[PDB]
Amino acid sequence: VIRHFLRDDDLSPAEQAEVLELAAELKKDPVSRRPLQGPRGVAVIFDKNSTRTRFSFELGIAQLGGHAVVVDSGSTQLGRDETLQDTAKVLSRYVDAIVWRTFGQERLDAMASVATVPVINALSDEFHPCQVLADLQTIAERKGALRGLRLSYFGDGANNMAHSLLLGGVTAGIHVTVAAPEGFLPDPSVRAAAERRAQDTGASVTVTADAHAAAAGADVLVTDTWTRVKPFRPFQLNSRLLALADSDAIVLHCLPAHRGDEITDAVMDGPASAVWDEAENRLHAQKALLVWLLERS
Amino acid sequence: SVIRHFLRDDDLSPAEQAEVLELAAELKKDPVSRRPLQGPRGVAVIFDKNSTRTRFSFELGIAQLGGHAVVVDSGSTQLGRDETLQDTAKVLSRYVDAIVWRTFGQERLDAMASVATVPVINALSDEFHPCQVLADLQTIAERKGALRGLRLSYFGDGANNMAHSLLLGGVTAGIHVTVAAPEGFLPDPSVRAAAERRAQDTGASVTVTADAHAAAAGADVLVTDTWTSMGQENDGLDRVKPFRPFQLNSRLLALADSDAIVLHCLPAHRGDEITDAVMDGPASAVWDEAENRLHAQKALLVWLLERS
Amino acid sequence: VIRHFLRDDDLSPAEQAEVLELAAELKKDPVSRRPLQGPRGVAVIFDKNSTRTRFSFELGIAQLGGHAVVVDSGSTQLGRDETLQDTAKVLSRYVDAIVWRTFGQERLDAMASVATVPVINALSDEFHPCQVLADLQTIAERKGALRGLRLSYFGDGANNMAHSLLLGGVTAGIHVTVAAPEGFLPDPSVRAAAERRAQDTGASVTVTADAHAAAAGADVLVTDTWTSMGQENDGLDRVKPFRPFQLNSRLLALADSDAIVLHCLPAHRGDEITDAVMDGPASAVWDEAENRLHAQKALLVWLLERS
Ligand SMILES: Oc1cccc2ccccc12
Ligand SMILES: Oc1cccc2ccccc12
Ligand SMILES: Oc1cccc2ccccc12
Ligand SMILES: Oc1cccc2ccccc12
Ligand SMILES: Oc1cccc2ccccc12
Ligand SMILES: Oc1cccc2ccccc12
Repeated sequence: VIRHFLRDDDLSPAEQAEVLELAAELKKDPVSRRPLQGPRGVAVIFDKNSTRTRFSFELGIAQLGGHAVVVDSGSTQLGRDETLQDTAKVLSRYVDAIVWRTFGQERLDAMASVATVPVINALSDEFHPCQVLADLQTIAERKGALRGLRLSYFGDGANNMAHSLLLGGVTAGIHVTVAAPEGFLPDPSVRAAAERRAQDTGASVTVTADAHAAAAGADVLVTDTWTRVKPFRPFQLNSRLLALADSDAIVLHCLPAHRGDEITDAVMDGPASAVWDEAENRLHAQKALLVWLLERS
Repeated sequence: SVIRHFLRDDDLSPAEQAEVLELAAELKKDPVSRRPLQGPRGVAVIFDKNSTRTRFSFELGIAQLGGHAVVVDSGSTQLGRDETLQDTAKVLSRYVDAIVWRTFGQERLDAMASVATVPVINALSDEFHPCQVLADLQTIAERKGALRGLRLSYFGDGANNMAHSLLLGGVTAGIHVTVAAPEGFLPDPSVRAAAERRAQDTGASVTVTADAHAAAAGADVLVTDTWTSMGQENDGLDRVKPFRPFQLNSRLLALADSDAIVLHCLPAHRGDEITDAVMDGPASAVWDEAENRLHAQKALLVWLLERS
Repeated sequence: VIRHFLRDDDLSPAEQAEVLELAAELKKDPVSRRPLQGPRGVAVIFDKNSTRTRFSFELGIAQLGGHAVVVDSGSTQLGRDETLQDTAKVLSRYVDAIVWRTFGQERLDAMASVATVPVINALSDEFHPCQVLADLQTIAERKGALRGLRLSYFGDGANNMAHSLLLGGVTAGIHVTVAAPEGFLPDPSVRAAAERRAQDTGASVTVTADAHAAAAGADVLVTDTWTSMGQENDGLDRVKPFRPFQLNSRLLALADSDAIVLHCLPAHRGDEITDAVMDGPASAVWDEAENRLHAQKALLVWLLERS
């Protein structure tokens, strides 16, 4: 009966809509929801540090009335001195949710199968579903309804943002295109899962090496750091590519950006950019996710 | 008032320990009902060697008392190196309402407590682990009722911090404590003598034996712990062969009273000092025991702050 | 207009007086001001860790109702995987103020020029203005009115405390003397800025190698460690030049009979200051360390209200 969020498709289309509505409500009234008043605890655990992820979760948990107990790298990695299952059993006595940044999906699934509190994938090798919640919140702010929009992601199509934009995007009814060079394409099982979910929402999945075609008529253009660099240079999100999009298109980028590589100063700082609101919305979207999971768990 | 500290289990009298354990039960029921640190007031939580489990328990506990834990971990300069211990104690006493400290030798705790003008708590040290034993006693009371006259046997390294604190804290509660350990691994004589003296006041007793089977027979509570701390991994000894007869396994548990429970300061090394079958069976109380660090430490802080 | 506090003279004499008054009020009533109720966040960022700085800000922010998000030097250094300007713009969405311990003053300037929330220098290579606020709070507690007092600093005359005592001291109307060996004198730009500020307040600036003359008649004697961690490999003998400038009992006896002694902790007993001075009745170092809490909270309250 305990709900987890390890990958974007763990929410149904209707559930994702609820979380995104909650994110908009919490952005307007950031201390109106206090499910963790007490304070109650939430564990925020990093096998590898991610300062931006820790910052967003730590403040968000505090604004829900709770106390984040943060476990950094440098500390004993989880599972090193104790079985994962033993640690999960005790954690479930101390905190009301477990937020975890680890690498393989195997470890996340193992924790979710045993823990009796919700487990959230803060960021992993395969998915980055909290950032895509924030992306979807950002798109809804700038454009309104998500269903039927065209979103193109450019660059490394095998990384966690590509996978999550596929799954999270089609869950929202967005037609998702991944524009990537050969050998950096989506994981085939992720692509299949997105194609299947798209059948329910009227969305679609496209994977192409043609950056021009992916930009043409796009409503949302996304990229992410590339880490040779040489296969990705034709996919740089520059002014020439942006000029092909639909009017009022917006540009997203999980920060940090490497200006001059995957994205140019002119695109980052121009009027289509929504990267600053997008970064802020990690706070609101993650708070919404926690509120929603806690209420069901 | 005199400033009260908690550096070893017998720093509380039997009556005082009963007061803390009663408060721990009350706080488990109503975890935000005591707010002596509302403000927030600060509490320093200092680690000469990091302990994530100890940190979770104190950080959350202090917050649930209304306070803010300021954590200093081993990445900072170790206390006493860039600044004298006495200088640090003086300034800490201006910033925080209590000092929680995980360190090594007991003389450091003593030095801090002699000069600090706020309560000092031993979070975990080489010689004692008195906060875990408060949680242990809370767990035993939950599972079995009155502590006085129970029989508790600890198995393994009889000179580690858990053996010492189970001796002192157990006999303070009126529990007859047995330590089952191989030769060369017996409790420190000064601790053993202190436990024997305290046991006279409570009607308890202290027993030290190498006969694991005899220690298990008739026991109400069986306890073990890892055989080797991190600081002993390079001590030169074979720290497996001596301890194998003291493993807390199903055969040993079956010698005890039919209603006996099992305790273990986590983490456990399954297959060494304890088996899966015992950890995961119905006698195991190790999960509640770990949770109860939260409640017992909150009770200790509330009690020390009120008396100081 | 967003106000920053990157160096001591970012506050006018009148503004400094307002902050120090607020520090005294907060010391009396430490949880009466809640501008960060929510909690709202405050970023506390360390390019090089300082446990005492982090300890005092983290608790102070909590007592203002906020939540300090501490970024240690274990994170990628600010400006390396992202431009400083980009990080500033996102931080302004997350927190109501940015407290930063960094190295060169140009980095602080760069952050303040683009951030839309107040930026505070927690401690830097050139200045330590938050500690000097705590010092002025401490002097006021022990001595009363600050105007006209005579303060002498001894030791490395070009470190952050020397610079901030010059700027913060003359802002308060204090006659500041820096006693230091040749080669270790205040930055010329800082000395000139202090000299100009002193003309507004009736204060004065003196730099001398004559430690005995600097101590004579002084109301406050200050010293600091002779070497920061970053100077340990600079090639200099950083002991022998400073020995004549040791704050010892002989030097203290030259000052006014009611003089007090300050030292940013930690101190190295036996080097820049002696046990007899640290532990005697003139020492104010313990109150001084505590007042980091109150003075920093006051600065935050004041900057948040004005910005
Ligand atoms: O990563 C860890 C190592 C050891 C103990 C832990 C307890 C809770 C959460 C994380 C832990
Ligand atoms: O074993 C553990 C795992 C995670 C958290 C803990 C807290 C206290 C005591 C033990 C713990
Ligand atoms: O261990 C330490 C090193 C440096 C500063 C400290 C301040 C408080 C408590 C502990 C400290
Ligand atoms: O010296 C110290 C020891 C412990 C805590 C401190 C906090 C602020 C300033 C100095 C401190
Ligand atoms: O230093 C940093 C590295 C990466 C991310 C950061 C976010 C906020 C403040 C500082 C940061
Ligand atoms: O890029 C950043 C700089 C500072 C803070 C951040 C927090 C969340 C996401 C991104 C951030």
